Amino acid sequence: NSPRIVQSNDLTEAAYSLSRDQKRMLYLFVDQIRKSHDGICEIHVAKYAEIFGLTSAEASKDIRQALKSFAGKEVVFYYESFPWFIKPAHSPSRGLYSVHINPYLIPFFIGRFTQFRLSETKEITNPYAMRLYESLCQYRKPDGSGIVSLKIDWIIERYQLPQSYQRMPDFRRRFLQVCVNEINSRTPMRLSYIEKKKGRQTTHIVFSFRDITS
DNA sequence: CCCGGACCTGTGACAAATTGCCCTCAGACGG
DNA sequence: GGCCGTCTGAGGGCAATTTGTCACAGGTCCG
Ligand SMILES: Cn1cc(NC(=O)c2cc(NC(=O)CNC(=N)N)cn2C)cc1C(=O)NCCC(=N)N
Ligand SMILES: [Mg+2]
Ligand SMILES: [Mg+2]
Ligand SMILES: [Mg+2]
Ligand SMILES: [Mg+2]
Ligand SMILES: [Mg+2]
Repeated sequence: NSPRIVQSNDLTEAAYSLSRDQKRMLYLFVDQIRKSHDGICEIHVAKYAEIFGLTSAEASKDIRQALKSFAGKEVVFYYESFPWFIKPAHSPSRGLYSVHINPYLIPFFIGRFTQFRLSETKEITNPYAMRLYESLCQYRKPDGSGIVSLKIDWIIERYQLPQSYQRMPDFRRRFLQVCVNEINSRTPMRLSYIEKKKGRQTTHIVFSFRDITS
């Protein structure tokens, strides 16, 4: 069926802040690179629109604004920091974009690895829920189930959650609860969780999941 | 004992940003 | 050959929802 994205666990666990539309482009770049050094990639408006069910106009809007917002963004591997792009994007032909990814990032893309089909994620809206759905895939078994314990401090550092989510009731209300409900509504995964406490503080969240093909 | 204080939880308000939509008009191409 | 009819996509916008922030109500234990 649809394209199988694979990526090193190091990218899954990196520190960065990207919007939904930017994460969408990033999945296709990883796809192009892996099918091969170069680092020069390309995107056609009319193809983006068909994959994610957008019109050409709104696709054009999404590519263009995503693209100018990469400037100044950095990626951290735990630590080491890199820029995503080393030259501005540019369009040689109408309906075509050309981009220059940092060639030092190549080895981090292809390595202890993570994998999922693109149709699983293309309806998620909140970028933090994409981050969470990836980090769960890293632990999945062939049959489609898994269980993992993530530390709350590590979630805040790695997903670069905004500062007010250090108050636990806001963390619950605006990130944890909402994102477990997108995954349950928009992917083929069925997800549950429970809180681990130490004294008054909640320190970890323990996730279990299965696949709805069983 | 009960105080003020340092922790924790949940909800009500308001501000800022993102969503899918809508309209204009010229570029690229072929009949 | 060259104009025009169509398919694209590069611009300009919108209101309704969602995300980020902080005040206040209401629980416990410490000294
Ligand atoms: C379905 N839908 C989702 C939204 N909004 C969102 O999904 C949305 C809004 C935001 N906002 C933010 O990031 C907030 N950030 C911030 N205040 N600092 C993030 N997302 C993912 C709006 C509507 C919608 O249908 N709007 C159009 C309604 C209409 N005018 N007919
Ligand atoms: Mg959009
Ligand atoms: Mg009293
Ligand atoms: Mg008093
Ligand atoms: Mg009351
Ligand atoms: Mg009180």
